[PDB]
Amino acid sequence: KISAKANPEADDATEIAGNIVYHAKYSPHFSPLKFGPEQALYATAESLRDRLIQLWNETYVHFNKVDPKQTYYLSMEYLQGRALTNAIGNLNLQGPYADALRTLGYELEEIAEQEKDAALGNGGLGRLASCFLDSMATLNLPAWGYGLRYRHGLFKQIITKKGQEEIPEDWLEKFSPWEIVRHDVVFPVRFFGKVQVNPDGSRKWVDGDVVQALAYDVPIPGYGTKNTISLRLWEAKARAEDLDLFQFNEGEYELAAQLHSRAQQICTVLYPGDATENGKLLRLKQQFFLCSASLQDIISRFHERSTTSRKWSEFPSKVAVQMNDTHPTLAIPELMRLLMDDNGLGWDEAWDVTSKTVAYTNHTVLPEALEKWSQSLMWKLLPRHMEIIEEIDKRFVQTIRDTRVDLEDKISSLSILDNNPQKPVVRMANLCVVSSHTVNGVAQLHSDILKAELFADYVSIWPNKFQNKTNGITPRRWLRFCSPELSDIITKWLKTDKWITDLDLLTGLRQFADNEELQSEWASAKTANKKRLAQYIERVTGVSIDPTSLFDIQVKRIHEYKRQLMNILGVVYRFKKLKEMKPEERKKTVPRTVMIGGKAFATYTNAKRIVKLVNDVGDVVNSDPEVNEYLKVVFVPNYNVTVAEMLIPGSELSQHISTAGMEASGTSNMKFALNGCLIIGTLDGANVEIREEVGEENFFLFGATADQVPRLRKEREDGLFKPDPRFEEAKQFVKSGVFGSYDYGPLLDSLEGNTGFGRGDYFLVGYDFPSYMDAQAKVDEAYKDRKGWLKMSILSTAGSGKFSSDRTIAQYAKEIWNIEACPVP
Amino acid sequence: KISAKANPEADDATEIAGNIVYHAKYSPHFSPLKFGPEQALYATAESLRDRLIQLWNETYVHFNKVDPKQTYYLSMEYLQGRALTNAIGNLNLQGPYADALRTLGYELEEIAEQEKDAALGNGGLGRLASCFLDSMATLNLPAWGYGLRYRHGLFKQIITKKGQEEIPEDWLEKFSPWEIVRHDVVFPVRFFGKVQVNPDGSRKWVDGDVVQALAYDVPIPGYGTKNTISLRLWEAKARAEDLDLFQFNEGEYELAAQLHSRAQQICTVLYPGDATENGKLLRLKQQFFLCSASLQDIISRFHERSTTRKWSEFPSKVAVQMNDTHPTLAIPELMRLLMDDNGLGWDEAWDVTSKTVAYTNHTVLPEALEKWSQSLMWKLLPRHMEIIEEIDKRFVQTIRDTRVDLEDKISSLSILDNNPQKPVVRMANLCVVSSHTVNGVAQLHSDILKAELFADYVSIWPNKFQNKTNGITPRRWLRFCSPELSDIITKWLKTDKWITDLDLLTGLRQFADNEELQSEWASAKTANKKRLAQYIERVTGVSIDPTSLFDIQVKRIHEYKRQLMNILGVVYRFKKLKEMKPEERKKTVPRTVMIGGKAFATYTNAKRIVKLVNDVGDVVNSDPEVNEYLKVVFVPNYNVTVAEMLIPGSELSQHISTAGMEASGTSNMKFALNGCLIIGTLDGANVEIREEVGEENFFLFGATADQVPRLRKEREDGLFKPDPRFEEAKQFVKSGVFGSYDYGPLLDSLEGNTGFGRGDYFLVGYDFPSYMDAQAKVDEAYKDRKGWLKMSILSTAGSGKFSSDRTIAQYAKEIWNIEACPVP
Ligand SMILES: *Cc1c(COP(=O)(O)O)cnc(C)c1O
Ligand SMILES: *Cc1c(COP(=O)(O)O)cnc(C)c1O
Repeated sequence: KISAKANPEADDATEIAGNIVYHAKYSPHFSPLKFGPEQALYATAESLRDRLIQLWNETYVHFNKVDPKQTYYLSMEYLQGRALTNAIGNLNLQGPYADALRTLGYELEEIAEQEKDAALGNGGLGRLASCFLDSMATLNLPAWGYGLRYRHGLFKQIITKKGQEEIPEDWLEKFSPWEIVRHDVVFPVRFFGKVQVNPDGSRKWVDGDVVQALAYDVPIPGYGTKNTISLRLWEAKARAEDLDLFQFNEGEYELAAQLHSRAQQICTVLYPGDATENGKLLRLKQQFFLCSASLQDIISRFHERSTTSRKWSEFPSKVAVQMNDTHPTLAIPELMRLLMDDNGLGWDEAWDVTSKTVAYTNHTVLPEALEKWSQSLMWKLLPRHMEIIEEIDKRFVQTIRDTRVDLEDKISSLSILDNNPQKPVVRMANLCVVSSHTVNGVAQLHSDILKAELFADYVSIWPNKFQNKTNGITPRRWLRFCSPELSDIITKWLKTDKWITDLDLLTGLRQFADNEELQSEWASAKTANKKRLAQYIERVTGVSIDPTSLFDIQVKRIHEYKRQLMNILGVVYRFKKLKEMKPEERKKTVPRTVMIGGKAFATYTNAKRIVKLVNDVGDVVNSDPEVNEYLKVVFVPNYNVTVAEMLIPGSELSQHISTAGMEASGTSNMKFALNGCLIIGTLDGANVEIREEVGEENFFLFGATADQVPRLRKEREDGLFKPDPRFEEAKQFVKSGVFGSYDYGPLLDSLEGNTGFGRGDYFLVGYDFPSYMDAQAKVDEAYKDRKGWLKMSILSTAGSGKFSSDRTIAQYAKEIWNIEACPVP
Repeated sequence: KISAKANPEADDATEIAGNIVYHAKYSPHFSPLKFGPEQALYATAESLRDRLIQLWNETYVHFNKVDPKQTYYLSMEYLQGRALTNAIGNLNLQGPYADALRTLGYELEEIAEQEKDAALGNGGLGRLASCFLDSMATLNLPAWGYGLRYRHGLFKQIITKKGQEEIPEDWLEKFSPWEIVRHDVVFPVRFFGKVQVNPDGSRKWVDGDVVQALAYDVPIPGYGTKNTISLRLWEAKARAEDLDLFQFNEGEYELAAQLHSRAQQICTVLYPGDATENGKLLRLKQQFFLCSASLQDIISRFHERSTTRKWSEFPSKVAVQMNDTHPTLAIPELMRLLMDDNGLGWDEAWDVTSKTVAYTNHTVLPEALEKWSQSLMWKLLPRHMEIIEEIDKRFVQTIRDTRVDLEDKISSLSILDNNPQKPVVRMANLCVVSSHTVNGVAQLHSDILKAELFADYVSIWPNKFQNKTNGITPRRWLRFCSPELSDIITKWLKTDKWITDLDLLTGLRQFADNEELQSEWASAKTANKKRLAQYIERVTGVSIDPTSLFDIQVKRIHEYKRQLMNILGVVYRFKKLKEMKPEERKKTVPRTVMIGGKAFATYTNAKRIVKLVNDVGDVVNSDPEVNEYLKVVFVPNYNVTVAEMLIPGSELSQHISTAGMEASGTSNMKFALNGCLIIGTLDGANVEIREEVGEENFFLFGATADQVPRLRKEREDGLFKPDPRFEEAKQFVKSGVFGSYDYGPLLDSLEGNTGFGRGDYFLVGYDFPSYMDAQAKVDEAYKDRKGWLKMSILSTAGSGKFSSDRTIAQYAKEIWNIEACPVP
């Protein structure tokens, strides 16, 4: 009944419904007869894209005219998630789009579930970049992100009898309705080759392989603003002419298409396995490709904004480049190359530009994690860059000899090049610190450790280089849009919706935390979210969960330091206790549904064993009629932004239980706190700040602290460790065969012995187990006291304002980038 | 200045311009600032696509409701060309689109030149399929074409100083604005594997590789009708899940992506080189992929039209036409789908298959008919080999039961050739045995099929063999490529109804001596020649004189096509001009010779011939003594667009293949339709063209087909007496006048009396004197302007028979038994 009527500016239900039908008919991607939920998704996304194109174009023109200083964020990951709800929400068209879809015979949630997550990232590094983009838009800042257009993500996780299996993501196998290809925005990127030296001393990288970098824009709308910025993604392509017809017609198909193959490899997956030389080279190719394409584009834009060609001295006053971790380190020597070789600048001029343009964000505690590459591999793949890095290092060392002779003895550790006789490498973090005008960590304690310990000598050389910028999360995706009913309650009680862009207003809830009407609304909202989560879990796992039970969630990368193993051993203990109780005693317990999710790196044997263990435990627990009214255990598969958007709103307790000292941050922790989920956790990462903000009384702390961990490991080494019998009992119960034929002995050996690699319980699972189980008992007692629990939940949201990514990005803008709002009129 | 305003039904200049600006903004594929001619092309194409989607949808719905018998044309090639002018033309929106683009600051010609030809074919076989689609639409017939969505065509031809170089086509490297992907229309296609025998006795093809066939529609609009049919093209794809992450993460990238690689190979190029086993297998994969995907889709559509269906209805509702033997596997594939997937018994399945499928043959030489190793067929398509063996077993039994007189010919009539050295499957035999109808493509060709090639099959099935003379669409090939000439025709016939009733062109005959018509005719040709001269200068750098006789030869470069004869005649003409006193040169007819065509990359002498033409041109065109009287240009990258530029400006075209070697000749028909006279042998479509236009309006020369064997024997026996002009031309090439390239090796092909690659098998020497004498007749005729213009008018006037509308009407009535289904 609704006829096709194009209206790219559609802003009421009738206009929008017409525009959707228009796209279904005139932007077809399927046979015309059926308009199923899939077709409806694409046509709805296309209708929204019309609004986004108008705004993206206006923002591009405005920034071009104003010629502001502009930030470019380089990241190897973006966890964009699904775009639909966010687009609708930022445009403030929820009502009109819901009504439009209803007139076409669909509920918006049916359609939203058809959208595949954009598989452009893996973990928190990527989700940080994605929150930052939302905040850049909303704060009206002239800032873009650049990334790679990965076709297959990291992997889609499936759970079989074997445990985790890894399959390629398929988000682009039909098409993405959000992106906009820019066929005119193509830049050449070279690999391998050699350096031509001209008679005048100029140098030019030549030969090797050349791939084409093709731009795709993903519009990022801001909340309550026209400003719509870009995540510009690069696809690596060979040219049609790079196919060798002679070889193809000789039947040598692989040889014929070898450049196409090498191009496709770049954007196949995130973090391609690098145990082999081929894989190391591919990782470096991906990093270089991102850096080179992006910087070429940035330079082109700098010039196109000229009104006269413009002075290079203006460049660092008009461009900021932020490196998210060390992955984009090659931006340093690449910008040098582009300035000196392609644009003729002398070294000193080029260095002044580069050093004032680039800043570095570090995310880590362990020096062992910081990227290093073989000098031989770098010479092979990127010879001109190795020449430039050698000169950076030569000049840096000379600075020490000229100005800081007291540090002469530390040249070997401070240099970018490690000339170890066996394994010479380039220390990428050293290159970043030496070259960047600013270095920042991602939480106060993390940033303090970077200054005091990891990079102390560099701090001595450059006393103002190092900063802190505490991470944050966007309260659009992570509260307003994922939990709209709770959001409406917040708005009602605060008497304003301005908290959506001024998150510290949430503190206005504190005065009402004992208000029984608010507690009742809060409980009702959580209940509706729990019911939705239970529906989701049943659909994706087949397990029916009881929404009156305590929902206890641990979702993050599977790793020994994250201690999913501790959680599951506690579950095994709780199960064994329940089995041993008489029914009268079981009725005294707090019923609980334990949900654990996350991905294991495919070659990480114990992480895969842990996924297998969680599933095997669940299979037994969930099917035992004697305890399954009190305990169920589910492994939630394929954790990604969409899964997070389902879990977080329905969560009551979340676990952030990593060995103390091993986490720099913890943005998921923030998301949970913001949504009224209480935390059981170690004094570690973002838990420190969350506990400070929400109050110690509204958090369940346990475990060794960071400063104790070395003593405790030494006590274990010295034979002084006294394991709690409940821990031994849990381990032995896993080893008893109760969970089936799989032998968990090898996994649990990691907890045995007193010393040795892969042994001796390095992550203190045994040591922390008793205080962990005691904190879980406190959780149970707290959960029985409903009024008390709801007060804690309200106070958790109420104290969450500091964690806004708007606060984070405003700080980067003022203190690092020196950019300011540029609102599109 | 002009505001974006969507209107998918735009039919006036203002509405159209708004819609173009709307697509430029809201269907972007580039940065938004610049609206250059490329961006304008895509936005204009998208505007037209809106009109085409409406009509394609209406046609699909109407055919679904009516449930007519529907034809499906299977072809390994389609030469679609550029779509823009044809779309505008068939929608009758020329004025409104021209005006709309002008308001946006462009002439339609600037935009039309930005469009890349759809590189979906190579030669006449493919252009025939494409003309047929246009006629199917225009005649309101329920008929589709299926094909492969080739990414890189055959090759784009580049001319360097070294001669031809071959590079992949790039028409899809950005995107094609015409096509419509159908992500729901995906069928699995298997390769390799084995035949499972089920407990009940049924059989199932299992294991091996499975690729996904994804459909894209290319709407084909009809002239003066809403009817808009499809060219449905298949892309071979692997699934994301077919990438092996373990291998990829181990750095074994080729292994990890091997299924993706094998899928991509299917649609990389036309006619992938097959000197190796790999290449033979890839050719068979392509053919099977086309057949299997298309048949699965056809069967799906047959069922979807059910209102409540019986398999007995299938041959009453489906016709499948095989364009050459490339789609031969449609026969055993339909059998497999019917018997295995749908449970039919052999006899029922065979009745359906044999009544559904018909075969069009295009070949003179039996050596050209496709044969495949039995071993390769078993390896790639084991279930199909089981089926082919049973077809053959039953056929041979029919001979033994009903035609005992042919028992001694079973070895040559069987589909399987069990020659102990090289056992093969004879695909043409499988096609003739299985198809209810077989046709050739010209009367003489069809007569030869019946009398010689397939005489015994004709004896077995006296009504199976037919003729359907080829044709060309007078939309693309007259109305749209030559609008000014078309307006003259309309004026003089007092109607434009000839555009769909081409025999009305005979009404020009009465005016062929008319001084006013001759004047308008000459003016139109002159304007086309000036446009061609502009084009030639742009693409070759050579300035040509539009007052000279434009002499064109464009087709595949091959020894049997005799470009070598043409260029030797040019060399001779050049030498004579150089030797003449200026007073004698002023008595000659100035001529510009244009030669174009592609050489298969491994075909050494064909590449040498391209090199020769360019080398001769380099010398002739820069010689100030003679270049006012003769130039010779190699026109690069011959394709539909090049034909659209050359044909309208042509005055003489050469169709000079050794007699007996051409079945047809559709380009010949295009030239005749545009008033271009032919110098040619009595061969292929020249025979019919000469009949229709009159012998006095055609320049015939050369041996006839029946003489060729005698002439080759005379050469073998040492009795050949070469004309001194031929020897003089050859020696001049060998003299080094055309530079450092040694043409000795090429010309050795013309030397000796016997042996493969020697002895002038294609009779270049023998036919040279009559060819040169015919060229002298051309010159004398060209000096008599009134006489020439009369011939030109009579050529167009007699061209009606060559309409593809006539051809397709005949297939529809005599083979397919389908009829008009006009969309209201
Ligand atoms: C927020 C989020 C993260 C954050 O990572 P952690 O470091 O685990 O706190 C990771 N993945 C997803 C899908 C997220 O939404
Ligand atoms: C018409 C046409 C042909 C026809 O081929 P013949 O050479 O006459 O067999 C081939 N190529 C193109 C581009 C055509 O337009």
